[PDB]
Amino acid sequence: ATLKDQLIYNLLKEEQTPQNKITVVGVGAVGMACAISILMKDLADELALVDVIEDKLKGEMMDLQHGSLFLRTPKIVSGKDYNVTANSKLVIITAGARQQEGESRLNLVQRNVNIFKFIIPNVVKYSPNCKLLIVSNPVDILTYVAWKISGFPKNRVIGSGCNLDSARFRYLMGERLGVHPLSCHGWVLGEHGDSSVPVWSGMNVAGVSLKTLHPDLGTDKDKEQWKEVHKQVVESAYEVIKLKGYTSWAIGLSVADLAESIMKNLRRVHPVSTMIKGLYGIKDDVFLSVPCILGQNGISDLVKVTLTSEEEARLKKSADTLWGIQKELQFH
Amino acid sequence: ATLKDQLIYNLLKEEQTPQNKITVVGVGAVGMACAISILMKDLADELALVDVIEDKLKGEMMDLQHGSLFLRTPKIVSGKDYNVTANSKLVIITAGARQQEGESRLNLVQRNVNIFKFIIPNVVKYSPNCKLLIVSNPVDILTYVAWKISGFPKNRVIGSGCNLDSARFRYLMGERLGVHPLSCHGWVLGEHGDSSVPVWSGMNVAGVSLKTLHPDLGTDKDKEQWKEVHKQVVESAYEVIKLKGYTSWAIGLSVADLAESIMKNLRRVHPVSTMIKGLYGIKDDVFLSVPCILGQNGISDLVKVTLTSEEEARLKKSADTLWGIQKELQFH
Amino acid sequence: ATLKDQLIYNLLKEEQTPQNKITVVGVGAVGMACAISILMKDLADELALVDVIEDKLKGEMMDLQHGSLFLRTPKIVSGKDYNVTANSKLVIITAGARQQEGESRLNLVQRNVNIFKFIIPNVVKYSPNCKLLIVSNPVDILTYVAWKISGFPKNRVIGSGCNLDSARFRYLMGERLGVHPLSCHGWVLGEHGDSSVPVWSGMNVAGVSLKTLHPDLGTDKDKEQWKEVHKQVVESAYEVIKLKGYTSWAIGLSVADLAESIMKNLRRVHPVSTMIKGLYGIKDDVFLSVPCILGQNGISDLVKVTLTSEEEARLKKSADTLWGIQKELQFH
Amino acid sequence: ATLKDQLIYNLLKEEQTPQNKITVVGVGAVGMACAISILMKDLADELALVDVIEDKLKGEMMDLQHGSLFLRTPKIVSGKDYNVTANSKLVIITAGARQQEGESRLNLVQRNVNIFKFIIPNVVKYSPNCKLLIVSNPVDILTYVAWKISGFPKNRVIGSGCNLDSARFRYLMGERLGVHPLSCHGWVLGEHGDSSVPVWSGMNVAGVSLKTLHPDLGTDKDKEQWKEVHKQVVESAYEVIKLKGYTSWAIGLSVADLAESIMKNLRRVHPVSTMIKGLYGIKDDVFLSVPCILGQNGISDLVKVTLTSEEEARLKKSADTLWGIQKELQF
Ligand SMILES: COc1ncc(-c2ccc3c(Nc4cccc(C(=O)O)c4)c(S(N)(=O)=O)cnc3c2)c(OC)n1
Ligand SMILES: COc1ncc(-c2ccc3c(Nc4cccc(C(=O)O)c4)c(S(N)(=O)=O)cnc3c2)c(OC)n1
Ligand SMILES: COc1ncc(-c2ccc3c(Nc4cccc(C(=O)O)c4)c(S(N)(=O)=O)cnc3c2)c(OC)n1
Ligand SMILES: COc1ncc(-c2ccc3c(Nc4cccc(C(=O)O)c4)c(S(N)(=O)=O)cnc3c2)c(OC)n1
Repeated sequence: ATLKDQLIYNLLKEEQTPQNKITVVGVGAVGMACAISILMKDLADELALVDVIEDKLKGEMMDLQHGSLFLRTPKIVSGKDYNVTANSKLVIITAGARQQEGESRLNLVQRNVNIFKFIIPNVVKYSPNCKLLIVSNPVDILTYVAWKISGFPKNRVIGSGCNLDSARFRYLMGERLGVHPLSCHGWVLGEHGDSSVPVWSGMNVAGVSLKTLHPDLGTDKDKEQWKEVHKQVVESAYEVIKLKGYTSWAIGLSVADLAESIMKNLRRVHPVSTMIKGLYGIKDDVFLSVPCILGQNGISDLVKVTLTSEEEARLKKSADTLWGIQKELQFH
Repeated sequence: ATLKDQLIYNLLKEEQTPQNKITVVGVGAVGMACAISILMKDLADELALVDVIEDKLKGEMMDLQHGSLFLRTPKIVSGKDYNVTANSKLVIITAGARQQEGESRLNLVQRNVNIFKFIIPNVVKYSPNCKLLIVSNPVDILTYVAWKISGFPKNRVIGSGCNLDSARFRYLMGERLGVHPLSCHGWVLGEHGDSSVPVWSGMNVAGVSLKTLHPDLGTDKDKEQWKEVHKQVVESAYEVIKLKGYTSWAIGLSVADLAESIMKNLRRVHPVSTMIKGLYGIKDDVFLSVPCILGQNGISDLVKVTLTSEEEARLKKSADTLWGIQKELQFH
Repeated sequence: ATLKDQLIYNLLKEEQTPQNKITVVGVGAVGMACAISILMKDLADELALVDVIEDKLKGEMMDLQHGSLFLRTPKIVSGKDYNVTANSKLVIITAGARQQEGESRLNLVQRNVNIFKFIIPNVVKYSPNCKLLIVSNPVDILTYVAWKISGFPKNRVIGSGCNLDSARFRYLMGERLGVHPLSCHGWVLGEHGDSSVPVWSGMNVAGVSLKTLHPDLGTDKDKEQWKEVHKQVVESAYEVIKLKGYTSWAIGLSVADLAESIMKNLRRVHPVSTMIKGLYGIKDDVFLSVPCILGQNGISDLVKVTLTSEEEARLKKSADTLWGIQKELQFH
Repeated sequence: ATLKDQLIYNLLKEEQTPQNKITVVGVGAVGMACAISILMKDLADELALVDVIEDKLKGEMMDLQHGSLFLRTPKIVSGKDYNVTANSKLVIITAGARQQEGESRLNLVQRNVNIFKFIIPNVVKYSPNCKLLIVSNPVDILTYVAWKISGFPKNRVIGSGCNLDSARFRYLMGERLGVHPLSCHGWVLGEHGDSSVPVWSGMNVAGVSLKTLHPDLGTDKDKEQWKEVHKQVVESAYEVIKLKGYTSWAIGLSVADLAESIMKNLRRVHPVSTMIKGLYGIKDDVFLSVPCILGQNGISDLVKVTLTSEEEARLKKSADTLWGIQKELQF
């Protein structure tokens, strides 16, 4: 006469093939920041955590599990084996190779490719219809890798791209103008990293172009040196790592926001990393960050931003560089 | 004129006194997990971080700031100087001594005393009307310590106590019964730790006493061994720490929940650590966890839970140990 | 081409199929209150409204649409035709007959049945796998009716039952005690309306039985007349209606809560109207409120509250009243 | 020993002012839509309702209170007496007179003046440091009227103005583009209603300007007739009132949104009605919607939009019009 049976009359066996499942792969600082941000935004009804560090994984699962009372996400699960990711709508990849000391860039990427050779086909094995959000760096290359390896079409392979950079850019713009980042508008596009392009033309508060008001905006002869806002944006992770060891919170919140649009089919515009063969004269299979319309089918549409000859040329060289690295990769 | 000034006409520069300020002291895993939990429950319009480790501190402030666009808490600040804590409604203390192994428990607590000797007066100096929430372990003792130093009335010196213990209990009650923990009710009370008391009489679902349904509940002769549920509660922070190195997420979510009741004046009942001289035949100046009505002035009232003789003894022995340590502390 | 085509490049013209769609039938005060509350708890990616009064339905739909910028439900539709309700996960029925002075209680029910005879098969035509949440009054009878007409299994046909009854009961308990209704616990069960049963035995705060503490709780020799609290609960709708005309807000919030559990698979326990044939010595196909576990499959399990024979007699009496009314109803 | 004696040990009370109190005046559809939206965005620890029908008031207070368990706002109060409003941080005024069939524009705003002479003094009496948010129409004038009667600094007297007009604009712009309104940007400014101004130059998505991409946009010759997006915004309340009797939900959300900025000090930029004597030729004490920075002190700063001479003219004509009415008023 077990106590559960005395208390509760069961009415229904049925399995629970879950309806709004998100999986996070990799439980480091970035991964778990993505996890807590997702849980606290009530975006998913089952969350799956996957890593190879078995004891650390289990710790992070239990710790979240213990906060269940303060959450609205009834099922939290974890494991090294990818069957715990089955039927995910969205799979967020934070996993990668850790940096070796004298290691060439290619080699770092190659070793990420070797890891993705194992992860990605396990992810598609269990969630054939999911969306892949790649966070792992270098993100515009690793999004190409997940694309190639998965074979998913381009709308369901998304890189976190410059989504965060644009966030930092707005924060900083805000703190100059004394106005909330929500009301300060501006776009960092192209390659996530040192070569990202701050589109000055597009910066506005309430539709009032900063570029028109201050024509020297973004340039050398700019006496307010607004390019330092960009320099800050690019330097930002470095300085944060220099200070606290890693970064986590910002990238967590940023990925949670991309998930919001996807999981709730919002059709919001985010600058994320997407295939752009065809656009800006770029002829290579290369992912770059461009404002995209995000929804239940991933990237459904993208926004053709008017770019200058100068800004177009930046994007083209980012692609040249990326391809140069991408064509020395080994997938077999 | 500047760009700022061609774009924005200022009507009044005028001083901000902040209106719902929360300060968090100590930016290790526990402290930051409280800070992210609070940012995401929009409980505060200003969040101040304080620690002595300046690199870590600036790093965390910058990282949170960088996700501002995704938050509705417009000012985040930090510093080693408690002037940044000014006019806080609530001050959460996670700071403490690093354990030294060898160390007697007494000496460990005395070093915490000496830290609080510096911290607590600075806090009250800058936010004389705040509520203090102590999270630092050993929490039932350190809440007494903060009270004796602050000279605040007991209603505004609150230990996080068995709030999380009780959430763990309910999560576990939950996975056994197949019901969300929000709907599983049971209270861990008394000393936060080994000696905590699981009040079986109070364990219910939909107001059905489990103890009346299965009288063996919480006894050696219990066939379903529900006593193991309490054992898992007692040992979770050990099991999680052993597995992932620290604990953070559950405590953060837990402490944000206390902060919600305080900041929004809800007068909900949480089991937190407070002065119980008088209750359950306790004669000494001891804090322990009892269900308390939390609101804008902190603890307004406490619930007189009926305990068995056995439970009342467990609790009294608890206060006797707590007093055995406290009577050996050095304040002046 | 056009502006849209110049701005936005399209990767993908899109299947549709909304993933978390909710339909509200009837756009009176109760329906719109349910709708606004659902929209503000970010529970659905598509909201569909259905009434017979065309101008009203379109005006409300437009009004909601114009707040789209402050919400997160990208698609809001309406129509006379149930084709706007396709692929709903939850269809919430508020529709019913307007009372006519001097009409018997039976003819009122029948007229409601003639409506359901049109509505229910349309709801299943287009959402064969939805859950039905009936709100229309009399709720326990009209739940049975929807159950019969739909042919759905019983787990997927739910009446709002004594859900709000117990909210009001908790609110009142709260005023008396000085404590948020969240921390006061009490269940009103059975037939929604004059014969509902306040289960004194289960009333607690912090898991302390008010009944044990105050043995006369709920009797006529009760010095504190706690019996009045239930009478307040039973009579509140009348009293609000008398003051403002209808009730709307509290019912809407109570419906949004039940959707939250269903749409998010929470498995929280709510006192809702379900089929209790086989309990409390009841052999008739009858629906009454009893505490139920709500999830993505609707009512998966239910709680067996222990009732005193007085309490058990009221449920049995209601089961006879209801059936003697139901056996007279006309459908097939 | 009561039950309460047996169950609750009580501690020495300390006193309690409410910390984030919002008052809403007038509990027709618009008042209550504002009330439920504020309740559901956890913006206050206390909500006060005030009107003149005691029955409707007590009913809406009870019906709300009954859903307390599902909310995080622990005190809801109502009454004809303005002391239920004491210590409000923000007072939202939806009260006013319905224009009657045979009634001029001058007598309407004069009746509203007289009603405001009763309400506003009472509001400042019990809550002298509040921000007033005027929602009542004709709003750009009544905002001016609240200002005059309260004697508040211009920063604490805010009119809802084109905050909803802009949101409707963005919804409609959204429908055409297949993009959510959050990501669609366009601003409606000036006198609320038929004479509002849609700033076509500022319309964008991800910072790509629509007017540069499609120079006819908003002119008549425009083959896609984008001008009708604004015309729709102008005739939306009319079209909805026609269809359901009134407008409530949209305005309610719009107002909560302004309330979120004020109550949480966000310094977000909302097109709201403010005293813009000094800009655009305007040399009169007139309130029109400009984009404004809203925080805890109300309107701290404002954005100087670059306007066409034609857009400038519409504002200036509005300002004349309004002063032409305000000068006949008597306080
Ligand atoms: C043959 O089966 C197979 N199993 C696991 C993996 C594999 C490897 C690394 C992973 C990997 N990272 C990892 C593991 C070990 C060393 C290093 C390093 O710094 O070089 C990096 C992760 S991660 N980043 O922890 O989420 C998650 N999953 C991983 C899975 C694999 O890939 C090469 N192949
Ligand atoms: C009166 O001068 C004075 N100033 C600061 C402190 C003082 C000491 C430790 C603090 C202290 N902790 C502490 C001490 C020693 C080592 C470590 C560590 O993390 O490794 C940490 C903290 S905190 N928040 O835990 O980081 C915060 N504030 C502190 C302040 C003090 O107490 C000794 N006395
Ligand atoms: C088979 O054809 C058919 N079409 C529509 C209806 C029908 C009737 C009332 C509805 C009905 N109520 C209604 C309509 C007209 C009069 C009255 C009254 O009793 O005063 C009540 C609703 S409603 N407003 O959403 O509750 C929604 N849908 C309804 C649909 C129907 O019902 C018998 N049958
Ligand atoms: C001098 O005493 C005095 N008491 C109340 C009022 C007064 C008037 C209208 C109010 C008023 N409007 C109102 C009241 C009665 C009738 C009508 C109508 O046009 O049919 C309009 C409201 S309101 N709009 O309901 O929130 C709220 N409070 C009001 C208060 C007053 O104004 C002249 N003067």
